[PDB]
Amino acid sequence: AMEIVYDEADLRRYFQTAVLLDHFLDDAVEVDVDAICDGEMVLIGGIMEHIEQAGVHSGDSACSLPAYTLSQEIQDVMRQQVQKLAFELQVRGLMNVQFAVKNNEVYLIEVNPRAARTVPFVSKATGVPLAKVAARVMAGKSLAEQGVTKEVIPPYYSVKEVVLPFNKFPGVDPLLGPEMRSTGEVMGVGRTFAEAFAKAQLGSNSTMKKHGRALLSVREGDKERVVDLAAKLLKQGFELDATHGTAIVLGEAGINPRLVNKVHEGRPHIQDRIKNGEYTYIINTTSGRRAIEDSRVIRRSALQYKVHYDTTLNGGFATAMALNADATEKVISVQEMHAQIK
Amino acid sequence: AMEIVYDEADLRRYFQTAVLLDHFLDDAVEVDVDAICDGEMVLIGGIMEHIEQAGVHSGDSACSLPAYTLSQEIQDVMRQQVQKLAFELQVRGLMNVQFAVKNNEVYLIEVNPRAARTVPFVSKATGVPLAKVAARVMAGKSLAEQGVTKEVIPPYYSVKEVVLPFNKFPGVDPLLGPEMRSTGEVMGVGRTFAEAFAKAQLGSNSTMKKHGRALLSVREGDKERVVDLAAKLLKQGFELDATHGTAIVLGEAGINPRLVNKVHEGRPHIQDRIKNGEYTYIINTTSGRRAIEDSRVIRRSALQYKVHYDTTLNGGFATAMALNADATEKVISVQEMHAQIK
Ligand SMILES: Nc1ncnc2c1ncn2[C@@H]1O[C@H](COP(=O)(O)OP(=O)(O)O)[C@@H](O)[C@H]1O
Ligand SMILES: Nc1ncnc2c1ncn2[C@@H]1O[C@H](COP(=O)(O)OP(=O)(O)O)[C@@H](O)[C@H]1O
Ligand SMILES: NCCC[C@H](N)C(=O)O
Ligand SMILES: NCCC[C@H](N)C(=O)O
Ligand SMILES: [Cl-]
Ligand SMILES: [K+]
Ligand SMILES: [K+]
Ligand SMILES: [K+]
Ligand SMILES: [K+]
Ligand SMILES: [Mn+2]
Ligand SMILES: [Mn+2]
Repeated sequence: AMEIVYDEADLRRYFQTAVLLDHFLDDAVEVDVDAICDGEMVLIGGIMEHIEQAGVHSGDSACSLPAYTLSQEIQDVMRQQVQKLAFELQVRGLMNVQFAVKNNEVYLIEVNPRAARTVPFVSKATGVPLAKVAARVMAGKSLAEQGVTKEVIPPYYSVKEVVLPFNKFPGVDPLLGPEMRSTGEVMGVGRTFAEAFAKAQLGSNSTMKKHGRALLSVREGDKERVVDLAAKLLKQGFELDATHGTAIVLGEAGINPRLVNKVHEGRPHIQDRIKNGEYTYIINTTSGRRAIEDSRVIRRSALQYKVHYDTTLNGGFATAMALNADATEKVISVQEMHAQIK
Repeated sequence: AMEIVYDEADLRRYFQTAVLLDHFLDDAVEVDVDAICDGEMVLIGGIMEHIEQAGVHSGDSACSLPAYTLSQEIQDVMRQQVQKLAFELQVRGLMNVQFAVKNNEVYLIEVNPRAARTVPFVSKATGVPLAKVAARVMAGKSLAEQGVTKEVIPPYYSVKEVVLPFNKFPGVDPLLGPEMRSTGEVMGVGRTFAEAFAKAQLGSNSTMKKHGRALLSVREGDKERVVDLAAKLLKQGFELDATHGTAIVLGEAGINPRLVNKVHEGRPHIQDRIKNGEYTYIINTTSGRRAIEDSRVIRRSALQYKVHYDTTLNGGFATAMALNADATEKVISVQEMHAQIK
């Protein structure tokens, strides 16, 4: 298990239902780092920046190699910490290090001193067979002896997206969190981030469309960045609907979405609107046990009626960017990809 | 003392703070008819169609001479009805009748076998000193004898608007009802109902503007018709704001107003905006002792801030028609007016 308590009252509440305690790094970028240590040196296999923020398990987060928003400066910091950790822990073969970047500061989430699930994706994206290398290291052949001593940074973007099994258990609230529920993943290769993400989104079987009406229903903390996402959808040709508070926020910024009723507010409401095929896209972010349990019907209908939905603002942005790409425009083979690697 | 009750609950509730019970003719057109009978015949002095529906006391209703929406067919029955009354009642001199028109049916409200407060208006509009005629009649000189026998229909529209003393008494909810509160009245003469109403409106000291932002917040029964008014305002160049329910309705119709918060909903709310002179027009309609008490702050606020406001949808429609006209375009003397009559 894993849960995120927001306030004192939430604490006891949880406790009632319910021990390590940890400050939840809100509004942080999650990063994964795969590396090999031979006792002599440390090789960075790959720095992957997650699309979904810290708080959504990495196994359920889409990610990019290379990072699409992290500064080189901060990545360099993560690279140095990985090395510090590698040598100190006595790693010999693979390791994976997870961070959270909040306010230009690097925080450590955890160290997995072994092969991590991102190893295949990184190998594919970079042309380096990490498990083959780390296995030789473990058996006794150094990285220097193998001629694998420099971190590779591909000339293209590699985006990994996941597939979740919620459709198999419709009674479950289809939302992301600190616990992993995904079964698999796909990879998208693009000239740009938008291009890789688009191919990854499509590969994951997304029903995302390039037109239609979008439903925006976000949490307080997102209300501010929503405006921009709303502008983006607008410039794309989407029409918009929104719930009360979200509408309030848009209006104030000059955006007037068409108001939609909350299930308790009356009719018609979102469920009806979703059930009746009015939307081609949904962005609904929530925060707090109670608020979640309450918004459960949005997510559930969206999944039922096959409407593409994002449950993170970060995901919404990414989806928005891909709107600008065409995943069927161009294709590349793995051999070509690896040949482009200088 | 007169009040309107809506349900069982409502009735006792009254009874508490609290006898004739009368069906309430909801969504009906109120009409006033002034006439003279001499036992021999009946002369129709004037048929005035109120702008505010039945439920808004005659003395506080703006009215039109001649009717501005009413059918000839309907007028004729009223006309017939009056007569019948004039005789049965044995009326000799002046009389006034008030009808209500629901679903093309004419209901009888009250008959006043004397001179009504409308007489001077009618007299000025039509050119006939109803007062003297009736006087001559009362003193033995028949309509026939006098040479006044056929109902006069003017060639221009005459609109009567009233003035309320609410500003002298602020603790008062400046809202209309079955009880008269006005002190005086003004007259507007025009080629079109719109032009007459525009003059009457200006004449009544209205602060209505020809631009800015409107605030719409109407009751359920009105929610339907409001769309058309919204559209009209829209055509005139106004920007719109609406409270939730109203914003929904509008949206369902293609109109996305800017969503605003009621007072208990958040900040800023309507009071805040009114207070900041955010609006140039407000349309607020309400049903229920509760909805009314609850909306009180809207009206007091508007009154206090000098924003023109309508408390009836019919009123709003008229305000809107008037936006088409220009009260200062043409001036006409009473002498001239009377000269045009055939
Ligand atoms: N302090 C924290 N702040 C923010 N997010 C965190 C924090 N600790 C854990 N998480 C989130 O929870 C997920 C799982 O935590 P982790 O320690 O890596 O568990 P696991 O062993 O299942 O991999 C992370 O991938 C991350 O999104
Ligand atoms: N049955 C009714 N249905 C709807 N409105 C009514 C009804 N009876 C009266 N009214 C409204 O209340 C007002 C007052 O009624 P009325 O009997 O004419 O009172 P008053 O003696 O003050 O002139 C009317 O001018 C009208 O707007
Ligand atoms: N990478 C996780 C899958 C994203 C899913 N559309 C969601 O936003 O919940
Ligand atoms: N004819 C009565 C005055 C109208 C006022 N604006 C109101 O609608 O309450
Ligand atoms: Cl299930
Ligand atoms: K994450
Ligand atoms: K772990
Ligand atoms: K009336
Ligand atoms: K009376
Ligand atoms: Mn982990
Ligand atoms: Mn009356």
